[PDB]
Order: sequence, then structure tokens, then C-alpha cells
Amino acid sequence: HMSIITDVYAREVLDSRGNPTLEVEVYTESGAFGRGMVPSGEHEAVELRDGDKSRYLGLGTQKAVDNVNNIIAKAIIGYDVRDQQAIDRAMIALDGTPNKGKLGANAILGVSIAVARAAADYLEVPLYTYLGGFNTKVLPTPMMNIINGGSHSDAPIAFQEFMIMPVGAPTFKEGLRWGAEVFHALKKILKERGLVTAVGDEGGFAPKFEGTEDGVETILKAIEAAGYEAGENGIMIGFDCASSEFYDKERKVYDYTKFEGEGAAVRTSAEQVDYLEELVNKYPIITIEDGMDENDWDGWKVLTERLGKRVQLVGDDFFVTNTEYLARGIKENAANSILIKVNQIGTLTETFEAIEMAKEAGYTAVVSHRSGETEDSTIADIAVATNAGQIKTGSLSRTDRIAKYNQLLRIEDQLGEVAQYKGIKSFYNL
Repeated sequence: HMSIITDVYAREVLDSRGNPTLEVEVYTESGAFGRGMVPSGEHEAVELRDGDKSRYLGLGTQKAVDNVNNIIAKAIIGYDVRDQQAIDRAMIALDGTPNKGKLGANAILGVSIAVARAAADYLEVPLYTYLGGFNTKVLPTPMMNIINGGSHSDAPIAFQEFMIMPVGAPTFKEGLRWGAEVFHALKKILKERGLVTAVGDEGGFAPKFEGTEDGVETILKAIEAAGYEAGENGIMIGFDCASSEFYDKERKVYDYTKFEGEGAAVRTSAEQVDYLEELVNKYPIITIEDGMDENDWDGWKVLTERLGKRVQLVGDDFFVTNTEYLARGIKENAANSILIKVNQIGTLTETFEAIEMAKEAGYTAVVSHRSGETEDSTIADIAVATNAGQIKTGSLSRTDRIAKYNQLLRIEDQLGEVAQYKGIKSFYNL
């Protein structure tokens, strides 16, 4: 039979940081072919690294490759390419450990994506429709990393990302246009101001700003210089605080002096909500990723209680694309959104279960990328697959980001008049 998987093959390659990762290629009997590349950035499914400090600083992925070829290959070769779920469970079972540590979630995912991309090819249909069935129409309102703080910046800013969103644009094409044009308008401002216009891991700037206020304030300046409004009818802001980064576990506080230098405001759970609340009043923020630590459940509860109805609140690391942690989130009214990083969980099925569960709680599934990305564009299709309405794939520079933006332009076009773009209406959690 022609649908049947006859080859599965991995090799080591580079992600967009200059670090190894892997691709898996799957052939069917028929000639059909798919290529699954894997990205890379605690409760998060393990990615296998060689540890050999004399190869790529021990970030080699030969371990992973050798598991795809010598173990997963033999097990999987034989299945029908379309048994997307039979296969993902095979690998999971085969692996046997809860956080995919035996074979590694890079190995597993790789295969799993390859097989889908192969099956979509086999049936001679786009990836989003294979994945999603026939009712895939919605193009994601994207949230575009434009300024960086935290580890990435040297400026006195703790929040890791500052993003934007063309919620007010009619089509995703225009939305991207909008988004780009501001990025160039900002880039200009940053030159006139004498700050660094080189870009970090997600294609954003990370300039030496005065602090968090100057940070937002200029993103707004940019928006206006481009000639868009700053609201529901224009462009709006978001954060990834990555607060788990500046949380002191023993003092159980949000230590801003780590990133904003001595004489900076150390905050408790309650104060932290109050700051974020301030920010939201002051500004047209619409989303806030990791407002809190990944083990600060009480905090999360309160945060979401306060802004839960004004502002979309996304648990990134607080859920790790993982049903177990998310169900608890739902139960305890812990967020109203979730960041869906496919490699964080390891297979597409588990990824879809996660995206599914979240919808039925009135939680938005934000499909996201990882810092270490690839020429792959699978996640773009995943946001259309599920009509998720949202996507975080980075800034408007570096093909690691723009591959997806293009990929989505492709999907917009291929969908002709069928395509929708929900802008602000994608926030069914509000």
C-alpha cells in the first residue's frame, strides 16, 4: 500500500542561534515526503544534547539523531503515514518516560512533524487542512516581538519581550504590513536617538533604554510615526515578562534589581499584580505572558482575578504546552491563555490536545515559536489548522520569524475569500 512509511531518517543541523538541532525526513512507499525540523529555546519535555563540550559546546544532537534512526525508525517504518495519532503514541510508549527523556522530545517531535508533513504531501493537500480538516479559515492575529529586555537587553528592563498586535487590520497581509512598517519606523527612531539597531534572537532590538516606560513610550511613538492608532482599531502592545526569570524562590519575591540594577523595586505577589495593573491602565496593553512565576499559583490566581477580563493573560512556562498543568489552570481560574510551544510537549497530538482543552475553557491557544528556530514553518499551519486566532513567531527580521509570516501569507492567499482575520475578535477570552 502506497500510504505506508518506508523510511525515517534524521540528521544534525543548525537552528537560528548557531546551535545544533535536528531534522527528520520521512518517505512513504509512494514517494510522498516530509521534513520535520525541530526548534529549541522546567516542567518541559526534555531535549537531548550530547554534552560533548568539544562538539558545539556539547549541544550536539547526535544522541537524538541516533535514536530516530536506530530505534524510532524501525518501530515506525511500517505504519500508515496518516496514523498521526497511532504513531505519536507509539513513540511516546516506545520512549516510556513521562517527560520524553529516553529518546528526547527533539527526536520524537522531529519524526512526528515529518510524518504529518509527509501525510499532507501523500494526500496532496496543504498541511493546515490535513492537520485541521476542512474548516480552517482563520489567520492569526500575530504578536510581534519588537523590543527586548531581561537577559537579552542590557537596559534596565526586566520584562523580556515587548510586542505589538495589528488587531485593527482587515487582513493578515495588511496586519503584517502594518507590523513591518512600525518596525522600520522604530528602527529609524532608534537611529535618531543613537541606540543599537542590531537584533537579538527573535529579530527585535534590545536598545539601551532608560527603562520600561521609555520602552513602551517609544513603541507608541513608532506606531504614530507609521500612522496607526494605539488601540482596538490600531495596534496594541503586549508583554512576556518572563517573570520566572527574576523571581527569587527563597525570598519568594519578584527581584527587579537583577535586571534593572540596584535601587530597583523588589516586589511581592500582590505588588507584582498592582504593577502590571498600573501598566495596563496607563497603556493599551492587551496580553501579558508569564506575568508571574511558573510555581506562583496563588499569584497567577490573583493576577487573573484582577486583569482576567480586561487583558489576555498567557501562561508560557506556567503550562509548558501540557494538559496536566493547564487543567489545573482552568480549575483554579489561573490564566485565560496559553503559549503553545510544540517541542515543549514533544508530539503534535499532545500539542493539539493542549490547544483543544484550552478552547473549551475559553482559553486562547497562542501558537509560539522558540528562540532557536528553523526554516520550518509548521507552526504557522498549526495556527490555521486549529483556527487558533493567535501567533507569537517573533519580530519582523530574521528568516526564522519571517518564514512563518510568509508561510501565513501563502495560507492567506491559498484560502482566497475563505480566509478570515479576526483582529481583536480573536480574544474570545474577553
